[PDB]
Amino acid sequence: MVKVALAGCPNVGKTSLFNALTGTKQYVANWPGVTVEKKEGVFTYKGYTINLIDLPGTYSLGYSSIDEKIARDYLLKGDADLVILVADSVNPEQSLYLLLEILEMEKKVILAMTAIDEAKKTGMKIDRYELQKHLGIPVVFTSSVTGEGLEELKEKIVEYAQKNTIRMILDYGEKVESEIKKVENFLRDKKLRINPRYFALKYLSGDPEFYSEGVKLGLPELSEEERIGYRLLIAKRKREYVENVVKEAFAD
Ligand SMILES: Nc1nc2c(ncn2[C@@H]2O[C@H](COP(=O)(O)OP(=O)(O)NP(=O)(O)O)[C@@H](O)[C@H]2O)c(=O)[nH]1
Ligand SMILES: [Mg+2]
Ligand SMILES: [Mg+2]
Repeated sequence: MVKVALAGCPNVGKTSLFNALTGTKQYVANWPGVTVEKKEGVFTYKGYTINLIDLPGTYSLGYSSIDEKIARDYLLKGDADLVILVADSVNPEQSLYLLLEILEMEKKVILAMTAIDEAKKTGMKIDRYELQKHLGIPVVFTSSVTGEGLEELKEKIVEYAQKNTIRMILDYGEKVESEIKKVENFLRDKKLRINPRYFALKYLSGDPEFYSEGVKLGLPELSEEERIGYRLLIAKRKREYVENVVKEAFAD
């Protein structure tokens, strides 16, 4: 039995892909403690039973808005074996930005470049090899309209699910990397439920959850100015990496 979460920005085609895979074998309930819909389904492939969770659309994984809280809580605290980042092939920048945040969690991720049927009609050339090179994860082109890639995606899910390990290591510059190392050193004995680098990034960025959990673990307070400053530098470096991936992997 394989549990997979579909993550992605608003309106990139998560549910269409979900439907294409599960058909009528799905149901809707609520996430615990709130009224927001949880959508879940199952399909069988080569005898495997693959359980699918269709997450709320999210541009980022902060901890202020209910969609982001739910998505992130599931990604960090749930029982998904792997994650499919559903990306809009025509307008991929926001998707790839979100992807970088998830890769930093050190989870197994497959990139599904969906609506490939619409993308190919622009004349654009998407180089799957260059995406794999720069993102370090399996990439599959999919269409919920034509069915392109759906079987390849199923194959990649089971192929990836069998591995005993997944690193997206983005250099944030001397200052941030220095502070990350300090945080990592300080937390060295603590029992964390996520890798210390991700923890450090969120604590430095003043994330409502990680900043508060960090302070509880003994980490010093940071000024509002500092937290805002780290948050912006981290976001900027992610944007720059996305720009570079798009330049290397996309052509007119
Ligand atoms: N051409 C094409 N259109 C697609 C494809 N997948 C989704 N769409 C279209 O994209 C729109 C958004 O699809 P949807 O599955 O609802 O996206 P979502 O990511 O689940 N949205 P949300 O974040 O609100 O939950 C719909 O109009 C859908 O028909 C695809 O593979 N090809
Ligand atoms: Mg929508
Ligand atoms: Mg949806």
